[PDB]
Amino acid sequence: AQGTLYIVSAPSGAGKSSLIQALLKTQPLYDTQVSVSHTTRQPRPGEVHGEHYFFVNHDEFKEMISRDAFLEHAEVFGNYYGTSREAIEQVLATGVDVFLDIDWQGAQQIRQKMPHARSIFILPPSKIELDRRLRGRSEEVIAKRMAQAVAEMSHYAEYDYLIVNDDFDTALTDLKTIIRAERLRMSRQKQRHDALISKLLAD
Amino acid sequence: AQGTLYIVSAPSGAGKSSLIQALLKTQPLYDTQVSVSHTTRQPRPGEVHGEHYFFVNHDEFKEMISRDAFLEHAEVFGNYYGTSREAIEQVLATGVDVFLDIDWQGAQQIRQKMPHARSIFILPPSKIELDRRLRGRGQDSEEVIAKRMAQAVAEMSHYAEYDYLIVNDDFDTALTDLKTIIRAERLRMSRQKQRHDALISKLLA
Amino acid sequence: AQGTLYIVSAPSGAGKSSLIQALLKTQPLYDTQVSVSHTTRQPRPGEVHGEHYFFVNHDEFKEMISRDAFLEHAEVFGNYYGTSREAIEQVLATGVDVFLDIDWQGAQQIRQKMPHARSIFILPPSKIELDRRLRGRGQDSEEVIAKRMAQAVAEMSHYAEYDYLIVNDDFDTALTDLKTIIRAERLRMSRQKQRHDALISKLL
Amino acid sequence: AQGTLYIVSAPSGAGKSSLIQALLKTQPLYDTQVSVSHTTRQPRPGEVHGEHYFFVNHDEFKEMISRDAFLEHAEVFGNYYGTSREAIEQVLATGVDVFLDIDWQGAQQIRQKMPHARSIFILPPSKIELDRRLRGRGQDSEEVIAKRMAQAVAEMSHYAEYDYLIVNDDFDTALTDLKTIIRAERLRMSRQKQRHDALISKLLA
Amino acid sequence: AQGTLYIVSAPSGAGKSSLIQALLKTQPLYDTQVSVSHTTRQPRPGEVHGEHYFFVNHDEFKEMISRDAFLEHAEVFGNYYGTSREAIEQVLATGVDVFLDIDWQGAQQIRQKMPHARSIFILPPSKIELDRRLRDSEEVIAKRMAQAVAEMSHYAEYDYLIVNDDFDTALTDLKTIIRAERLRMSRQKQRHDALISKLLA
Amino acid sequence: AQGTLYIVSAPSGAGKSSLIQALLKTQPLYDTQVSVSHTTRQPRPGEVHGEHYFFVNHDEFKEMISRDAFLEHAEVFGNYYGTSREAIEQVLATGVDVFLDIDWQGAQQIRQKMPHARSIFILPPSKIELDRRLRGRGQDSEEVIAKRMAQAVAEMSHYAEYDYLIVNDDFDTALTDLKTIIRAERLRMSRQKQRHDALISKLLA
Ligand SMILES: Nc1nc2c(ncn2CO[C@@H](CO)COP(=O)(O)O)c(=O)[nH]1
Ligand SMILES: Nc1nc2c(ncn2CO[C@@H](CO)COP(=O)(O)O)c(=O)[nH]1
Ligand SMILES: Nc1nc2c(ncn2CO[C@@H](CO)COP(=O)(O)O)c(=O)[nH]1
Ligand SMILES: Nc1nc2c(ncn2CO[C@@H](CO)COP(=O)(O)O)c(=O)[nH]1
Repeated sequence: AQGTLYIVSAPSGAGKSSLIQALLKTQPLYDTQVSVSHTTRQPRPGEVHGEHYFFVNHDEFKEMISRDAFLEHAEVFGNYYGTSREAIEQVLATGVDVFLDIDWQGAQQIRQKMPHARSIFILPPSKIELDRRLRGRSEEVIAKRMAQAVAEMSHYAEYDYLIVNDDFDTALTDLKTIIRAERLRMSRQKQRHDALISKLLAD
Repeated sequence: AQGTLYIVSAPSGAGKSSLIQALLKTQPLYDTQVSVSHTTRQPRPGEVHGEHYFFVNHDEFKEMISRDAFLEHAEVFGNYYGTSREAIEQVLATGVDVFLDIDWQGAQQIRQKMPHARSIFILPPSKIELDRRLRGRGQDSEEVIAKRMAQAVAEMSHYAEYDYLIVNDDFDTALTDLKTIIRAERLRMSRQKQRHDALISKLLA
Repeated sequence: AQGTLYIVSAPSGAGKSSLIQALLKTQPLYDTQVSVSHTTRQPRPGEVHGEHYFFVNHDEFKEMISRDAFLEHAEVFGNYYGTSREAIEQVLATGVDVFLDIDWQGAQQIRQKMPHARSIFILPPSKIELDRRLRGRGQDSEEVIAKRMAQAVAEMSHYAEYDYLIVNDDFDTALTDLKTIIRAERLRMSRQKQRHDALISKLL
Repeated sequence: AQGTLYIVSAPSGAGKSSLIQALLKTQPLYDTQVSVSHTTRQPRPGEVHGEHYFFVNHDEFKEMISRDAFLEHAEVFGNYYGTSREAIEQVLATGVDVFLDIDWQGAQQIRQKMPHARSIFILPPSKIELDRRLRGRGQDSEEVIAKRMAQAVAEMSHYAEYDYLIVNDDFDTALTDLKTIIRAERLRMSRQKQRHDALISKLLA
Repeated sequence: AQGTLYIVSAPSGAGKSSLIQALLKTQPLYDTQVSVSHTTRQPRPGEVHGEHYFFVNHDEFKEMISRDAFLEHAEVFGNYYGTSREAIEQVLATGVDVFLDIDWQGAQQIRQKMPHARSIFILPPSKIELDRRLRDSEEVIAKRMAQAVAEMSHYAEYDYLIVNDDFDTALTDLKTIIRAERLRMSRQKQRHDALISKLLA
Repeated sequence: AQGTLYIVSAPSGAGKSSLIQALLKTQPLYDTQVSVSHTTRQPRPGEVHGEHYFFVNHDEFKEMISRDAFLEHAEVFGNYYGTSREAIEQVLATGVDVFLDIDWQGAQQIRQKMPHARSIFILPPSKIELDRRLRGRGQDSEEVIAKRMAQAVAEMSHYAEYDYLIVNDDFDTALTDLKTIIRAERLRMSRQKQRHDALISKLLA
């Protein structure tokens, strides 16, 4: 029962991170999972293969790049990161919804190799708030992060849904809503309620 | 800017009626509205022009039929009933969402003249429940029931023609599913881009 | 299948009235309805036969008393009020839940004639609040209040006779407790076995 | 001065597990706690006596069987498992509600030595969904599945023996149904009469 | 035995009207009522003295104006409308919360004589939305929009500010302000007198 | 942006602990955080400086006491514990709301150096329930209970000193009351005027 793939993107300081987290805490694994990426970097203390990432050796990662195994990948200051098309494809095949957290670039790539995916973009409520959230806990470092954020936000129009994260809860509800709504699509419902519809039409 | 048009259909005994009602009680007029039909029949005690129907004289109704003013119409045992395409189009123009309650036939026609509209189909949770709900107050000839049940099955055959399917098992849950479809659509990019024009402007500098 | 009959009682000033009202505004007629009583009094402006009451003439009401047609009845300062047993029985038969608002006396009678009914009692959160609520618009003689307060204490004495007890401190919470009692009962095996006949069949 | 004991059972693939978990995350320990069984098997890495199980030696377990100390017990491929009538009686004695996750067999035993317990049965929404959930991660032999599916159908046969039936279609709704059953029971007269002793006193005076 | 008085103001097109309505539909009369105004106009079919309005004769209404009995009043195309200072004062005395819908001017006046008033200001989510909701001749609109901006200038004078983006959320914010106030110590100390007594004994 | 400081106090057995916990699980860090105290005691296994406490040496702690660096402090059987005026002040400066769990004494001190802070007091629903909750697992000498119950009554005497009073009858409702107090405060004009600077600007131009 082909599940849906959600590409979620947002400039640092909108909650993209937290929201997806919160969403999964109220969703059974047979309903919603998060996408798991492949990486060549050493797992940190506490991490675990299969959950956080799919830790593979540098050569394995390359063997894959060659055979077009990744839906998207990129080398980030040292190591490689990638979204195995077979990994996300397998789970979606079991009727599970998958959430993929990526930047606008990877978004475009995935959205290209997979037109059925839905994409959600989260935005901060105002520039002051974006600023405040970014400053988190040098005026020079901030100015850079703020700029990187504006860059990211430029691609907002490329997405399917737009969530403005003013108040966290409301935002988490908007997210939950997008999911639920999609699950109410005819293709999906026709599948889920096969038995019921059969009975109803048959005398 | 442009609001969405929702075509809602369901066999008698699924709540199509009640659900739309309940939905509007929690929605301001600048957000959501039920469509209002044009009729030639005399208003009953308590009704009011503009709310329940658009009461017009037999000739006015005909003048409209001619100028293709109706999105759909039909003569039911005596009088004429119609959904003015103007009356809708205009309100969609003010950014309001419009709910149109119609049978599968009219659904197809509208879905034809306005291929932007979204359509929702409501279904009963089981045959026993559909039956129970249909039997209503519980005082009808086994003969009348058998007919209504048949008319319902006919209606349900077209379920696959719709965009969304809601299974009305528990009323509340169903009213939430409905509310959800609406809210979700309002989160579409085209819509959000419009609503938050000012914000996005500021953000991009 | 067979719906449940809820006998709801409470001393004036706990919200028994409002709560049942609020409950029905969020419930379709094929799941929960309120019980409609018979009365001989003239309908007031706005009322309507079939919804608020079953307005019958003084003689019709008596013809019924004789044939043990009422589940309970009583003559209140002038007119007669009654709960047609044929009426509540026909409705429960369609799987609808019926709410009957009555005093402790009528409660006992119905609970007698229909041991399958569930009963809920609503109480005020404190004596001060009961008092406050009773004083209503704050325009009554200290004498009238003292009487109403007494009538209330009388009523509350029978609380232990009921199945569920709801303490109406905050309205919403109370309306949720009510809703909860209903929903829970609907989750009983007998009920669920019926509702999901088809599903269980397929599963086994 | 008296809590309720909830026997919860369900075929693998309905969420019985998850639901009880979720329920406890929103319930203080003086309100709701889980049951703790007695077992003779060696504790696994990470387990701890008093929380997961009450690890006792093979002879201790037998000494109890004799003195009718268990509400129910059974020997499962090697070791003994049991629900101490007293261990529970203690907690229940502090006004805490206890949730006992067991199979239909154990259910019958407990339901026998404590006919004051309430029982809840959780069911999957359809056979396709039960199947889908059972297939889990999706990496098993069509042979293993066919077995687990059969074990599930067996389990579901005893559904009618229970007090409440929850159909786990949508997780949240199910978790609410569960929460509801609890809350409702807590509204019973015997319970409320206790909790609001002081208030009722004042009111009748 | 003391309720709060809520002064609610907002520029036309924020929902001030609808929100207060919606609030009362989920609130019992012994908790939160709305202010009943005095009027000289004839009651319409279905209305009733005491509930919708306080129907008084033209002279009675004047007798009051003179003795500064009204908190505010105005003559609208024919009749007089007023909010009796004594009518509110009586209901707050029964522990009921009262909602007063008024313009910024009347707000200032009430905010000056009456002990215990909280004020809430509702605002539209954006200018486009305010415009959309307001929308007639381009001439009439331009006027209503201007009257709105005037009104909004006094937002800072209020205690709470609600931004009505999505109706529901707004109705929740409103409900929240109320509930929160009811959790104030003075209030709670009263409501739970009996409980606290028992606890400390 | 300037955040609010919440002083939360309650007699043992009202849930003060649990409630604050539950509150933070549904609140992002850029909105709500908990207060980190300074202490002179040795960190236990698993603890970490910056998260659980601010572990400082006995002399450092004294150097602070002198310069009125603490909002409140007290020496508990051996070591010193304190709430740094600057630790809180810093975060509050980033627009985050801070929750401080303390006894009535420390409450008074903080409320005195920061008269802007809001204070919330949680109470048990009745004496029986307070008792029941205090008795905990139910394994304490009638002597130990009588003491804890007395310490609780002492604590509750200062309830009137607080801003908000929450009666923890049912956990959920209580957690909602708490959440409500927070939300409401965030709707204060000073706060809203800040958060919606941009919007108000546009609206008035
Ligand atoms: N292109 C691409 N980049 C990724 C992917 N996953 C993570 N990244 C980005 O790389 C790092 C952040 O720069 C990942 O974060 P970290 O190093 O904290 O685990 C991925 O799947 N594809
Ligand atoms: N085909 C068609 N039937 C309608 C329309 N409106 C109403 N009907 C069906 O007619 C019945 C209403 O359910 C007649 O109206 P009433 O029940 O108010 O007398 C319409 O717009 N098109
Ligand atoms: N026993 C009994 N008393 C009723 C019934 N209905 C109303 N009463 C009692 O009288 C009143 C409530 O005390 C209702 O009359 P009213 O609401 O018209 O004032 C009823 O159905 N049975
Ligand atoms: N009769 C009985 N069986 C139990 C009890 N607890 C567990 N079982 C059965 O144990 C098997 C699971 O069905 C093995 O447990 P697990 O593999 O989850 O550790 C108990 O308390 N009583």
